Amino acid sequence: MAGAQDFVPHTADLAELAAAAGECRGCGLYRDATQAVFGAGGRSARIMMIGEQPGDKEDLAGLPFVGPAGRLLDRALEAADIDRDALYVTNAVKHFKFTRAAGGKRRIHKTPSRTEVVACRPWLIAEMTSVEPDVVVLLGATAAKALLGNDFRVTQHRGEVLHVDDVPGDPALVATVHPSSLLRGPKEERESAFAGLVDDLRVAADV
Ligand SMILES: O=c1cc[nH]c(=O)[nH]1
Ligand code: SF4
Repeated sequence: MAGAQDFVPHTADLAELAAAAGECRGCGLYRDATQAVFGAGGRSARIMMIGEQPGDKEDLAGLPFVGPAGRLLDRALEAADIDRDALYVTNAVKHFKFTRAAGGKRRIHKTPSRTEVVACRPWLIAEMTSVEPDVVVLLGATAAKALLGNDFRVTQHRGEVLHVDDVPGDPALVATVHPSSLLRGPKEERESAFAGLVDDLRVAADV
């Protein structure tokens, strides 16, 4: 598949890239979503962070990581002494994939297929080309697999500094737990997992 490639313009300007993502039809996810959600921040960023996809909040705000997972993430960044205004924050897939359940308090996100990730990956390539980050934080399974391969296991490479040639700039790559995984479950387990997120964020910051 060609995917998003036909829709990515020959430019490194983020505002231009964001606009053209708004017209992307490189998989079927544009149809039900409200709008594309491009990355936030600037091309001076040293650290890029990539999540899975916009959720419910993000689909309507037009910005990444503005819901509960994003508030958790801010708490982690803060403890790692990282200013979020200095990052470029984005997602592997740029349109919200979702459903609704009866009695639901919100739209429930559905995991992008590997095919959708590969379809949308040209946007990530363009973002990386535009920003030239020194390090990329891969937030959770989908984002990590997008760069590291569909077989990659986030849980097994926590806190490791990774590199593949496959990527623009040969930044270091640090794969970590998705902040939404820390929202729920037993208290000791959340707190432990949170401490590891802070650690992995510091690994990325010290590259
Ligand atoms: O931006 C976001 C928000 C929630 N979950 C993600 O993966 N990315
Ligand atoms: S999800 Fe990515 S590839 Fe699919 S339509 Fe939206 S922007 Fe294009």
